[PDB]
Amino acid sequence: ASLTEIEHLVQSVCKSYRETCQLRLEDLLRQRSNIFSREEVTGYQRKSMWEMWERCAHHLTEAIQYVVEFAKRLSGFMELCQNDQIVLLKAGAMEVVLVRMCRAYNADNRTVFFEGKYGGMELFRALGCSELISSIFDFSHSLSALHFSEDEIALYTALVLINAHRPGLQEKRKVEQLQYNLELAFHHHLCKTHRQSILAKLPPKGKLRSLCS
Ligand SMILES: CC(=O)N1CCN(C(=O)N2CC[C@](c3ccc(C(OCc4c(F)cccc4C#N)(C(F)(F)F)C(F)(F)F)cc3)(S(=O)(=O)c3ccc(F)cc3)C2)CC1
Repeated sequence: ASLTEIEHLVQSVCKSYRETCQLRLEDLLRQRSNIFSREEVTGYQRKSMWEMWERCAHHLTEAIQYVVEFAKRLSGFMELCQNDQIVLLKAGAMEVVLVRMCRAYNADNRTVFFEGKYGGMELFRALGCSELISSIFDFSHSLSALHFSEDEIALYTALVLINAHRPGLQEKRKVEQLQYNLELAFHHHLCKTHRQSILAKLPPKGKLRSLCS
């Protein structure tokens, strides 16, 4: 890939992300000061685990629709066979949503944007998944403490999705060429913005895979 083709791949991935980012960053950042009161937190804690599961599963389904649209707008992804497109989305959609979450996470007070306001992990107590919730918050904190930008989320999530190691891929080598190109685009963008120093602080390769499995 040429240095011009890579700059075009960066722009192409960031364009797809911009069209499918679901929530405006500026609205998430403005709402940081709008925090749930103790009464509102208690209201969530009193809900049944079934009600919390219905709300969260609904928000998760909606977030996954935007990730599918992000994938459909990557010309590289659309050149893959139907089997591989399904395999990559089924294995990676949830991991992409997990990376996207860091933009809605406030590392100053350990809160996340949820249904209109920011709240801590105790908001999700009725689910009875405190170890899972803790892990999600820790993963978000590790990216949020790096001030992970919109273009870094765009390039990183494209890499999360285009993974040649996913079981069931019919054209592994085609996926790998697209993955290698996306890694070059990611590193190139980090150099132009003097952000290469985040590479050594980024979560290890399969941390998302183990968290989501
Ligand atoms: C584009 C953007 O700016 N976004 C920020 C706002 N959005 C967002 O945070 N989410 C969309 C749906 C949000 C969501 C929904 C459900 C889940 C749950 O775990 C899914 C899961 C596993 F089952 C296993 C391993 C990892 C994960 C993950 N991720 C599920 F079981 F209910 F499905 C849960 F157990 F954690 F609840 C996880 C996040 S959410 O806002 O409701 C929310 C819920 C919990 C939480 F700790 C934080 C938030 C995650 C959407 C993305």
